[PDB]
Amino acid sequence: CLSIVHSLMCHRQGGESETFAKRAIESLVKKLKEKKDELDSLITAITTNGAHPSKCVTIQRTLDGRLQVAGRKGFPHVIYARLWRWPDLHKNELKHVKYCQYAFDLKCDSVCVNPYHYERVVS
Amino acid sequence: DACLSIVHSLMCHRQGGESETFAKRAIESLVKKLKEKKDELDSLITAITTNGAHPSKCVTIQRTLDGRLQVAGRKGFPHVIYARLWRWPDLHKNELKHVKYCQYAFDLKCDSVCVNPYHYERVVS
DNA sequence: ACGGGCCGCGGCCCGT
DNA sequence: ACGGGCCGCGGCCCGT
Ligand SMILES: [Cl-]
Ligand SMILES: [Cl-]
Ligand SMILES: [Zn+2]
Ligand SMILES: [Zn+2]
Repeated sequence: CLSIVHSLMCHRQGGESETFAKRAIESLVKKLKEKKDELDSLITAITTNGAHPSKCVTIQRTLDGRLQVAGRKGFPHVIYARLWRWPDLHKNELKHVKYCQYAFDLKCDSVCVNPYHYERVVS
Repeated sequence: DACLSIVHSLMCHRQGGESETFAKRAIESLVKKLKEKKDELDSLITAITTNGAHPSKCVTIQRTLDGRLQVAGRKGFPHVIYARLWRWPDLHKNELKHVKYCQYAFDLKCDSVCVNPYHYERVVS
């Protein structure tokens, strides 16, 4: 589990602190512990820079839709996209790919946080 | 809404066991849980206000995984917190024995815990 | 195996 | 909708 967190940490971008990244990754890995296929799809997607199409990586949607990490609240798909792909990401600059089944905009009970299931768009 | 008068009257019957702020936080927490349980809330007001003059109904809250309740950053058993508040300000661990009348006593290991202080009696054991 | 810590996050309510 | 601080249950680790 620690080797998984460490391997995902190696692919973070300089958007936030090392400590924020660690807490965000630990939180996500713990939720995917009982979902082997989703965890494997996350490791493969991050490690290979989304080289091949990956499966949805989902977490339970909160009542307000935001996730809190180290005292900061934000949309979960935005947090993980900022962390591994766009460190300067803000507002509504994300558009989900047609392949993504559990995209944040699709208003499902489960939210896809796979950063390679979203693409950056102009404001 | 209309909770403020209920919290205030229960506050009037607290004992000098803890701070005024701790007592309000504990009472507000309990009143909010009993908002949808009219009979249990009325039994709590009647029991506290009359110093347990007549037999009252069980006043229950949902049991937590660990069995303890947190109030203003401090953890403790819920039946102990409310018994210390309204009856025994100097109350310690293993000093409470539930009355035969009490259906949801902490020791009975139910999904619901009775926090009515007049449903427990102080012992030496 | 308790208690007694604090410690992060969801649910919560209140401010530009 | 935001961006906080808010408190508490659910976690965890520490001294007995
Ligand atoms: Cl989207
Ligand atoms: Cl008991
Ligand atoms: Zn997806
Ligand atoms: Zn009872």
